[PDB]
Amino acid sequence: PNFSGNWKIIRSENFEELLKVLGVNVMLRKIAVAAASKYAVEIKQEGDTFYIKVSTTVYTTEINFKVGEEFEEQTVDGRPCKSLVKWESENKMVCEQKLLKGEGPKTSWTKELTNDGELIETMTADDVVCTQVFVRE
Ligand SMILES: *C\C=C(C)/C=C/C=C(C)/C=C/C1=C(C)CCCC1(C)C
Repeated sequence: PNFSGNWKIIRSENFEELLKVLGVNVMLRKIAVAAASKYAVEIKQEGDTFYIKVSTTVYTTEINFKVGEEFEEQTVDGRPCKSLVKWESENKMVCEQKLLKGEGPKTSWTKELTNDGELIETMTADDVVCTQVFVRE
């Protein structure tokens, strides 16, 4: 499949509960939820290589990886981690993360292209799954 596109968020669920697991205090959780309503994802896919730019109104970052090749990024709350992405099916990829220093909750993310043209992203911390849904601009 082709994940390439400028993706705009239409739905976001359980993001506050995810940040709670990660230790973010309540006021910052509420503002982070508000920031997620301007969450946009720009993807350029070339084969198994992905160039991803994620952004909100005041913050943007780039995540570049090749499936099956370890890279370094951060968890959603900003802890550095080592990451590895694998395919789970034709249209879905899964990323397992391991903290680079210290310990913490078990975190991961997934990306899936649906047959209706939506992009579904999930982020997981231990038992809590946050789900975000996007459509192409
Ligand atoms: C789609 C693949 C990856 C690795 C996406 C990572 C996304 C983030 C780290 C995004 C974090 C944000 C959220 C969820 C809400 C708005 C503010 C951020 C863009 C920092």
